[PDB]
Amino acid sequence: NAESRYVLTGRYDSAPATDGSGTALGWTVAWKNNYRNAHSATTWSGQYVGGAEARINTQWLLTSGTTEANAWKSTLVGHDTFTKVEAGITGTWYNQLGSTFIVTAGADGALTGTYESAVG
Amino acid sequence: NAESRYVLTGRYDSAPATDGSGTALGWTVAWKNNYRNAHSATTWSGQYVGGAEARINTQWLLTSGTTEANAWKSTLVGHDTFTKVKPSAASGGGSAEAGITGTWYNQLGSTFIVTAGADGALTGTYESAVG
Amino acid sequence: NAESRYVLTGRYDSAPATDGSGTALGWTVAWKNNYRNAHSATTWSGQYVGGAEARINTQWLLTSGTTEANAWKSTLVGHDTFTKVKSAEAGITGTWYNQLGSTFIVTAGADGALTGTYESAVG
Amino acid sequence: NAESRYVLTGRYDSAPATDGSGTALGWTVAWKNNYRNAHSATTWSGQYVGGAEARINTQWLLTSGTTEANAWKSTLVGHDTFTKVKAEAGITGTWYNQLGSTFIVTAGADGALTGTYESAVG
Ligand SMILES: O=C(O)CCCC[C@@H]1SC[C@@H]2NC(=O)N[C@@H]21
Ligand SMILES: O=C(O)CCCC[C@@H]1SC[C@@H]2NC(=O)N[C@@H]21
Ligand SMILES: O=C(O)CCCC[C@@H]1SC[C@@H]2NC(=O)N[C@@H]21
Ligand SMILES: O=C(O)CCCC[C@@H]1SC[C@@H]2NC(=O)N[C@@H]21
Repeated sequence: NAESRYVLTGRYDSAPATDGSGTALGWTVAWKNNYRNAHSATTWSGQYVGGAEARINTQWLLTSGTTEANAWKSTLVGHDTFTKVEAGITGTWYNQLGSTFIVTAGADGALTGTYESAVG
Repeated sequence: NAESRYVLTGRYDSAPATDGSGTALGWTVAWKNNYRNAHSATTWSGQYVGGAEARINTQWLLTSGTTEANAWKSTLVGHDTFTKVKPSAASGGGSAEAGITGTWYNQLGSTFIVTAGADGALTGTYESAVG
Repeated sequence: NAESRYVLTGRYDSAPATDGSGTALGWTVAWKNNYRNAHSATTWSGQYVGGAEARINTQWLLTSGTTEANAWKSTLVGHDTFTKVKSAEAGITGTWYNQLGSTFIVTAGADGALTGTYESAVG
Repeated sequence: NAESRYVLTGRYDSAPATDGSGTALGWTVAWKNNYRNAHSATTWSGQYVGGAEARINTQWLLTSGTTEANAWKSTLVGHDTFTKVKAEAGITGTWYNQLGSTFIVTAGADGALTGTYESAVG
């Protein structure tokens, strides 16, 4: 449903190394849509690993808007692994929590799509 | 200094709480441009606070493309604080869109040029003083 | 072998909640022993989760000594999950392995201490 | 004030490089004492940088005990910078961070850190 989806934008290395390395990428979701606002934003940073068991392996930082007095506890950290179900990255991915990451990788390095979190 | 400029894109909370809280935001740079490619990407996550000396306080994650055997050491973590220079150091009387929008510098001397849009987008250019 | 063993010390919550929650803990290794010195230290922060397949799930920060010009790239971050080889005190006490093949030997004491030895498969 | 202090233990590089690099260290506090229990633990990882304005610069991870369903939101991250009141002798003493929290530490000759922590926030 519309209510559960949030806009994402990011960037990826559109000319990765050819030495066996992964493809670096990152993206952001701000947790506001027309339905809800959690006053927070998550960024995922990680890499795409191609081949027989393709994955996007990430670490993330989730910052909430806080008063100055609460800033010390503004940021959560964690790690999400995505499995699928430029060409490599583009498609629909799910993580270990059941969240859905729908993304288009542009030839130029853009990532654009939607994120639906299974948790809140 | 074209060789040292990179595209950025991100998101922010375009309707922040009115309980005195900051405004959550984040953005990404992939470290490839038409001249150079570090095979890496940084994301910054943090919050904007307006006022007399506008500030964006962030933590960041810098992931390099690695082999699977080196993946354990793929990700650096750190923290940058940005202060505003253009159009001024102050948020200047406008909301989070206007307060965020402009040119900023961090403690390393890197330059963050950003335009914040009414429906949550951040679009700009980043230049790093280190790397 | 000896060359790859390092002293570890840490703390845990010796009176965790009895509401389905895990048990908070953390520990430190400085990567100096009598055979080598990497001029760095890792801390692991996480929780012990009990049951038929007990787990210690952690995130870590590995800081190297750097010059001030390189301090921006001093700290790696990552995550290790430990499973046990062969109360929270008894739960944590023993020998553990992570997804890298590293070995974690620890005694958790009634007063909240963690004392042991770490061997890294990649460090 | 016993009621506001928590036991810490950690390790540090007791033979750092002599090339101007800082001294790596880390420590842990479990947030349980005889008076209070937050069911959480913080680890600080960082480096001591000596000189006339010595500092211990850290990043930290604060993990709370959670149910499995809440584990995704178990761990806070941040950064504290410590200044010393008035590298073994370097580290040993009393330090305060930007929040006014107090870090009291003895550095042992072979790499141990032992002391107390008091947080000005909670
Ligand atoms: O609670 C909030 O402030 C907004 C929702 C955050 C959901 C987080 S983002 C990191 C993690 N991975 C997911 O798929 N969901 C959670
Ligand atoms: O070395 C790389 O892989 C690319 C350059 C990274 C520069 C980093 S991003 C985090 C920190 N903040 C800056 O302004 N620059 C450094
Ligand atoms: O390279 C170094 O500076 C020291 C060795 C570090 C090994 C790290 S600690 C985090 C991760 N978990 C392990 O078991 N090994 C690596
Ligand atoms: O809230 C808790 O779970 C226990 C107190 C945590 C206080 C934290 S530790 C990191 C940061 N630095 C401080 O000096 N205090 C806060």
